[PDB]
Amino acid sequence: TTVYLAGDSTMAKNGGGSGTNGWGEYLASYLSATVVNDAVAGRSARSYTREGRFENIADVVTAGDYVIVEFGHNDGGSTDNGRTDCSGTGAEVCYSVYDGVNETILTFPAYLENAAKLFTAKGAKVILSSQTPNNPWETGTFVNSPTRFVEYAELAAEVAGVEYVDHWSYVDSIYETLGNATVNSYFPINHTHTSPAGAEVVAEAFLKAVVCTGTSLKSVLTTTSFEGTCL
Ligand SMILES: *[C@@H]1O[C@H](CO)[C@@H](O)[C@H](O)[C@H]1NC(C)=O
Ligand SMILES: *[C@@H]1O[C@H](CO)[C@@H](O)[C@H](O)[C@H]1NC(C)=O
Repeated sequence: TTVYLAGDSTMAKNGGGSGTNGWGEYLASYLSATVVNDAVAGRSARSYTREGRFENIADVVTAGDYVIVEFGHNDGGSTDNGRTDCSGTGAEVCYSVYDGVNETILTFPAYLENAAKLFTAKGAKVILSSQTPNNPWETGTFVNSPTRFVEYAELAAEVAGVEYVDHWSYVDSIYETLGNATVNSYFPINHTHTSPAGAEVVAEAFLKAVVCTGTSLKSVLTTTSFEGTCL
């Protein structure tokens, strides 16, 4: 069995550079399944789609494999940076001339739904996961400030008939517990990329979420002992 990962610098091997790492690098150790980390720094649901990266996974996935999809950090606005999705949750389309093409730009849920349907057709088990939080201790006071993309991932899961993991909430829960000095130490570059220790915390919070939510992936866990509490 193989688990394919789609995401951005918070998930990717080597993170955002300069010493950081992504959470997808801290899963293999706890799964009986091979992990293929196809996350890439800087990508949004739109640009990951446009770059053919969901299609790349689709073309190698085998029946019974899993695909975990987690975007949002790069999906918001600000002229066309090649990443911003069209606003909304449905069938809205936005047109933009980007890299010499009049591009048809979809909403964040449509991109996720379309990828999910593609993987389901190939026999894969798709897990849509809400984005991780930017450092919630940046101000010295804990702030839980979900982006619109958190619930949009849940919406997408429901429309596509696939599983949802609220990775956001499990990360912010353990960050609240770990506290100000510890969590600030996980963000040496900007408030998004994580140090290796933070990437591991973030991965362990995904695994906690799987145990607590009863996600299908629990079947390939080799332990259920992860820090934090069920939410
Ligand atoms: C882009 O394509 C759409 C859909 O056909 C069309 O309305 C729009 O005018 C085109 N835009 C540009 C700037 O060519
Ligand atoms: C929070 O942690 C940062 C980094 O160690 C520290 O510089 C700041 O003073 C701490 N904030 C307070 C409110 O303790």
